[PDB]
Amino acid sequence: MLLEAIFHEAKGSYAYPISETQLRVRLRAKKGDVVRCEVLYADRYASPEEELAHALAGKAGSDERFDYFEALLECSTKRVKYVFLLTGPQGEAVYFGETGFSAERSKAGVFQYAYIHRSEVFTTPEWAKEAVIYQIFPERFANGDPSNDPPGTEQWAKDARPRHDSFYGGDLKGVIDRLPYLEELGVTALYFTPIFASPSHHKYDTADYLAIDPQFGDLPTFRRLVDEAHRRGIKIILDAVFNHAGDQFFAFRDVLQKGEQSRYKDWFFIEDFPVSKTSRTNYETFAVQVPAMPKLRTENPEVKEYLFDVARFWMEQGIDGWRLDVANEVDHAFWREFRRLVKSLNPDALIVGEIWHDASGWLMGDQFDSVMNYLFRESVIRFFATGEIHAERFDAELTRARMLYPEQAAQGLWNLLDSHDTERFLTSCGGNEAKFRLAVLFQMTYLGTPLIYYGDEIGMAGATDPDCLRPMIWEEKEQNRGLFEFYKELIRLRHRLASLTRGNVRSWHADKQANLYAFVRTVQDQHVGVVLNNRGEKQTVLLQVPESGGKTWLDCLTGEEVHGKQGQLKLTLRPYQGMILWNGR
Amino acid sequence: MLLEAIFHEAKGSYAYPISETQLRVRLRAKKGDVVRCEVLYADRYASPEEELAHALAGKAGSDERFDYFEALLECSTKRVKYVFLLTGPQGEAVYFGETGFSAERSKAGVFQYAYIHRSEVFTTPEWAKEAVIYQIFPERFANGDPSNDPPGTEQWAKDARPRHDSFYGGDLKGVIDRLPYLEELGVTALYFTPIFASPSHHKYDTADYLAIDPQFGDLPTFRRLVDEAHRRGIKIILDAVFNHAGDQFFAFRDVLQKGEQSRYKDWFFIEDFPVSKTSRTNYETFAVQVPAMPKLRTENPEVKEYLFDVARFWMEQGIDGWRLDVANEVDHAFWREFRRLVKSLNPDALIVGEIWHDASGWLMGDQFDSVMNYLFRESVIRFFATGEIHAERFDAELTRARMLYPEQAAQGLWNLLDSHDTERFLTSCGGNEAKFRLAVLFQMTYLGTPLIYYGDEIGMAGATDPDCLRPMIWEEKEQNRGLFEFYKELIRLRHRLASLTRGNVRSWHADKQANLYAFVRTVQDQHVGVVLNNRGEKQTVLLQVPESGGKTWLDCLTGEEVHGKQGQLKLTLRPYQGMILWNGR
Ligand SMILES: [Ca+2]
Ligand SMILES: [Ca+2]
Repeated sequence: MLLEAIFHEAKGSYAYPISETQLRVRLRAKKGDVVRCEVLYADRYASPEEELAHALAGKAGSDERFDYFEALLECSTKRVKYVFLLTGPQGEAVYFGETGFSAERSKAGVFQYAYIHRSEVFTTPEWAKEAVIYQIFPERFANGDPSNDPPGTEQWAKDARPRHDSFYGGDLKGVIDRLPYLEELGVTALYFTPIFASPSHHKYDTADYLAIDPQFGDLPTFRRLVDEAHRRGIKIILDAVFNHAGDQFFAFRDVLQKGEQSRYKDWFFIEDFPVSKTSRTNYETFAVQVPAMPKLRTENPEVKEYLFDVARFWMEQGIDGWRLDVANEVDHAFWREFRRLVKSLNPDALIVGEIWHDASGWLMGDQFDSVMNYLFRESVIRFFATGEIHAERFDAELTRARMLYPEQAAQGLWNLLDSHDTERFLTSCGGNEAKFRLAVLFQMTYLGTPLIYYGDEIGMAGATDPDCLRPMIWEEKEQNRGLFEFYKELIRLRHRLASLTRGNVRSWHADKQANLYAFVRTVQDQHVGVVLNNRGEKQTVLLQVPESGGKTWLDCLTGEEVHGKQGQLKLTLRPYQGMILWNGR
Repeated sequence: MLLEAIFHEAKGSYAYPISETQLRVRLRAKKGDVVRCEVLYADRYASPEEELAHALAGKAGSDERFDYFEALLECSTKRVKYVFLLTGPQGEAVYFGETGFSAERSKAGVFQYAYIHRSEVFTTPEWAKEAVIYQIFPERFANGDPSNDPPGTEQWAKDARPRHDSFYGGDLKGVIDRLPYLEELGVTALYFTPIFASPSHHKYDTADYLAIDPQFGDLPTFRRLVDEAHRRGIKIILDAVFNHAGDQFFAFRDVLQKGEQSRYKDWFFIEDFPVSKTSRTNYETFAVQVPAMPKLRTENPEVKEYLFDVARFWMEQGIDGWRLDVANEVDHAFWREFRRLVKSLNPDALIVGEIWHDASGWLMGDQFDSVMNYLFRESVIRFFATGEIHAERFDAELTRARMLYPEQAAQGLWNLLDSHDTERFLTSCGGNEAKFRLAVLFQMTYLGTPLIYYGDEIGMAGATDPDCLRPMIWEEKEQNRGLFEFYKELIRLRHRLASLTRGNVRSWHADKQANLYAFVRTVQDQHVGVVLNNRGEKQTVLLQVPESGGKTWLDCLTGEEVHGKQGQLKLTLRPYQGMILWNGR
């Protein structure tokens, strides 16, 4: 075995508590090097001669190059020291501890998790653990009030092909009028892109953090929406841009006018004075040279307090959470204090960040609850849409991503297929609904929070921005009601099957040849096996099913009953068919 | 190469800034598996066409199983994305990025360090970067005030052999009287074990955090000590026990008296009332079943605030830092807020924790400045004292430890040889002064902060506690003045050679056969090579010395001038001799 490829650390994603007296521990090793992983542990102050407790670390998964083992240590003292005992293919017994590797336990030393503080157990909102989020781009969802429509508002038709500066009149009143549609779909939360006052079409350059943009509505209307949504079992999540403000931001306008004498000059990153000019910027902004988006100095206590007051104000309106853009460019102290503030005002308020790279630094439990799962989207696009990867690669990509963060974060990552900045997933599938449906079936049964992009549920298509921002199809005749019913059915199932929302994930089958992938979601005694035949061909597969997990299953989508024979389960799937097998527990 | 053994993460000790625009990056690989490591990077928003910057990652060291490469990325935008270009012995190359490994750069993906905030740049006190700390166990240092002696105090003699319940009358007045001695020695800070009021002899069970224990002195005397030490260029560091209090602590006595009616019941961890029992106790304590040491609930805002007021009180008396006991059992938020408070009152105040295992979670820059370097002591014990490890092993242990944390932490770790809880180093060396001196020579020239245990400088000896707690030897005729002058000279040298306090460290030579180890400290153009002949026999060795680093050196200990011939340096060292060669730069 390659000892240099074995990894563990007593913190982060490899050692973390799931409760005050339970510590989850993970170990990584070159694929195939470790056949058995056991943990020997005890209280940190325990006598040397004392018998050590034992915990077997089952193989939680495997990616392209590594195997992952996971164990749970029961630590009534809330203090624990531990060493790993690894057995290789040849029965070699290797101990692994903080000191290193050795054939002798005492020489391997022990990893230590000094203390488990209840305040350090990663905790996320309970409602968020079984949610189905719906992303609404206000300008294009529903025009409920034509009196606030901006000049140039185009016709709201299905054949409408939006331009970069098009206007259709979508607003908050429109969302309220369409709540019965959303309730029928079964969504439990609405995620809105920026709706705060801004002079641009995208509103990522905030002019007033304390006002709804006039073209969308006013405060009285927002309140109505919050209340009407809540009485429908639908929460509201607002997108906040705290990394930078717009050039119309009161503080920035003051600096543009007074400059050196501006009381807010230190709220931004200004190189020289005058603070700006036409086509030229001497201050730090979002990305590169974006004058309309001056970066906010969140490290400045005054800036931090101002934004915290902004958060306070909107939460007072009854919102249920925040989605943060460019979160990775705001400091960690700001995020740690933001969480403290938000959770104190409402422990059920969700905090989601947008970070396009490993976000472990923000997912330890003291900052965000979760982030956008862009890895999930990439894997699903390549497997279901473009066919760039096969079932085994798909399996490896999902597993690797799953092991990135502590389970509390992974369980609530927002699993999106597309967004306001990408082409529609149906379009990624080249219009193939069969492929589209299999990806949705997977989305609704996989680990994480499903996120639906407005219109996808009724068959809307489109290229990336701005063609992905086409007017929502409200004409039932123009809607793909068959797909709508498909979404509805999957959502109902996810809510009834505890394992789909709170279960763990384990790969069941992965065949690169047949391109068939299966996994099992498990919660307590309940097992739900999802079988995906991602191939334009009717195929048969023989899955392993030990009697311990059951001998009979029910396909929740067809009502077909299947039985196992001698630890094997024979299944026949039609082109791109997906099965959701419930073990009756 | 073995890709599974290659590691890097864009955080912690593998990716961290040293300035607002400079990111240090480190990568490990199986030793000898990678010959060249290059970093290709650019601003995270750079166009896919712009050329990438190049950074060559030199080999910063290697331990038992790994090679460590280190590079510095110049990031003027404070945002960076980067990929590694690795080359093996036989010229094969591969890109390593967040996505993974690939022969194609694009497929390897890219690691990203989202943003570098100035407030997140690990910063430690400038004075502590070149300090020499002296550990004083007050009860046994100097009895300057006989009038405050505890009942039953024993005579102060060299042949005295301390018992667990002994008393010699050491106090703060004594320390003041002996400041001339400490100034002569050249120490720049004094570290005191607990001195707060407590009924026990060890004082780890605090009765009053706001008062000096009557047997040691009082506030006026402590203020005098602080002022007299400062005018002699000596700082004062106090030991704080915030994890638990003593049973005499006012809050705990209130609980013992009022029980469930006590307003401080939640300041502790109790299971039921009343609180007590024989050999038994119904409340969480330090270690196991230690009645006099009830754990404090630092997570409780009242407890945290009370402890913060304690810190404010002593810093108001002028102290220069804190040494924290059982710091790993106090929560992280407490330490982050503690650092904020402490640094706001005195930016130069030092925070040192005592953690007997990987302390990376506390050494990111938002909590502690440093910790006790027990690894340094273990390595020095086994190499210089017991002879259990040879020169190559010694080298590996030092290197592995060095790569554990960011450089700002490593540069300030407290490198001790012994303490009030261990046998004296002289005794570990079986009374051999030659071995002892070579260890001190190493201590005084290695990376980290030298920590002297009281009396070691004058040749005191003894078994572990309480034999390591003998009364300080003051009678000059009974002190080892030769050793004293040796310490003094090494200390002067450390202050005159910038590379010994602010330089990096690189292994120069390691001969397991001759048991000879050499390393070089470097700062700017200055090079200081230390050669240790850790064997009881005169030996000759040929060290490699490229003309670039110089061809002439001076042994700062003897004044001997050495010359290199054709990139080689021939040296003949006497038994247990150590040389400190300065390149004259
Ligand atoms: Ca409208
Ligand atoms: Ca005394």
